[PDB]
Amino acid sequence: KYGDIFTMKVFGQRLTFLVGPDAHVPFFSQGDAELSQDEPYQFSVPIFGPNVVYGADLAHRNQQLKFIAASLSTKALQSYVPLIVKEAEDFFAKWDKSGTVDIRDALAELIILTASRCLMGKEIRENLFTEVAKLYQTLDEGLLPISVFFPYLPIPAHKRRDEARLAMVRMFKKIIDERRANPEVKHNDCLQVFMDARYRGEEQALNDEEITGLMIALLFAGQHTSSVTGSWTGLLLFEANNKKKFLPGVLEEQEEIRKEFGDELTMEALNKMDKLHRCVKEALRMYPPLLFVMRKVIKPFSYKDYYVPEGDTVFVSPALSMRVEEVFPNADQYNPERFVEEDKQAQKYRFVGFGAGRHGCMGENFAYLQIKTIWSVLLRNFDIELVGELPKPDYTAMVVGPAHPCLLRYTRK
Ligand code: HEM
Ligand SMILES: C[C@@H](c1nc(-c2ccc(C#N)cc2)cs1)[C@](O)(Cn1cncn1)c1cc(F)ccc1F
Repeated sequence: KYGDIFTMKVFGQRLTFLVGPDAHVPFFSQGDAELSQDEPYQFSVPIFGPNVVYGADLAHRNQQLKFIAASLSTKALQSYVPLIVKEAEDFFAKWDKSGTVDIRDALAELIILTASRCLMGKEIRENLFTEVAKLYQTLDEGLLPISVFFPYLPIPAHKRRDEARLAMVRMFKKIIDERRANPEVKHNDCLQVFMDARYRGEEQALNDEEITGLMIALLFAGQHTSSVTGSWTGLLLFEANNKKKFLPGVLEEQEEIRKEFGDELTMEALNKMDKLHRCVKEALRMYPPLLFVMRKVIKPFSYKDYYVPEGDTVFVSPALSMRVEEVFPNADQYNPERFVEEDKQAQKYRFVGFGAGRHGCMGENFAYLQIKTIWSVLLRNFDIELVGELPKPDYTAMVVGPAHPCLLRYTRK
């Protein structure tokens, strides 16, 4: 090894990792001509679709990111937040006087519910959820670690996936054709943002696949990440170790705001919950949901005295580059308040769990707001104690959340 950087050769290709905040500089800051996403992420293509995201050429690609970006902008966010909150308050109402809950599975149910209404609209969410929660998890199920190198191996799962996507397109066929018949009616969701999107040089719009694809992707990104970091934020907090040292800090801020921005719950009020923003952010720092992020190298680049040829595949791990102790004092242990003047730091790419650069996470705030809302509600309506100790990371999966007896128990407030 070096400490900072280390290539392997595995199967065919050779994987050049980076860990340094200096290291990251080439991974997070060169451009689309210099690093490619095409090859490394090509596993997703026939989960999302043809000419969707990584499916499409560079021209049609950069624009779809933009439609997503604008679908998830501060504007559109402010308008989802109402939906996000209500669902949260609606979900946690249903709970008992007192009882156990697998916080992973519960917040997974709850985020997909809200992922439905913001991404696919009222009709999908009100009429068709249980259908579209199957048609998703059938696409999901066609993601095996084989799929990441042969994403078209004729194996039975891939068929079922390809099949389930086709079906989901025809579902939005109906819903979009309905809407294109009454332009009159205004619409608050992503798919509307997409429906109204058009490319440069052409004014026919995106179609009932391309759209559906674009939305599924955001379904994917939601379920594979928010869902877990949601759970981590709380598993860590309500471990007793940390409940003592941090939970007063927390609930004080829950009251301090409560008496200013009311019993009801609005974005203004989330945006300034600066503690819980950190108390979540630290659960990304310690247990990022994506293990690592990849590019094939196009224009080659030296790093120090280490040459990184062409056809390489440069990695960065969140989980690795955020346990560096020359960058995070006390990295082994759960310190929400580290960010209070870490966030004051100048050097780029010290925190990478939401990546950085040209391709940093277009969902960052959506995630936060979804997540903060969940605990924001859960703190006010319950008292939350952990059963067992802090769950172990679960690498036996494509998704990388906490191991599956990862539960709490609630008693009403
Ligand atoms: C805690 C939750 C999440 C985490 C940790 C996370 C993390 C990341 C990271 C690390 C990247 C960079 C990946 C790369 O370099 O290729 C990224 C990109 C992205 N994320 Fe997320 N993400 C989260 C949630 C979401 C959600 C909920 C959405 C959408 C609803 C979303 C949409 C995206 C998109 C569109 C990009 C691509 C930007 C591009 O390729 O130019 N993410 N995310
Ligand atoms: C492109 C998507 C990514 N997949 C990985 C990845 C996952 C598992 C392995 C393995 N083995 C290797 C790489 C890193 S980034 C993703 O980056 C992921 N995402 C972003 N925010 C939330 N999840 C992605 C990007 C999108 F633009 C849309 C959907 C989507 F899942």
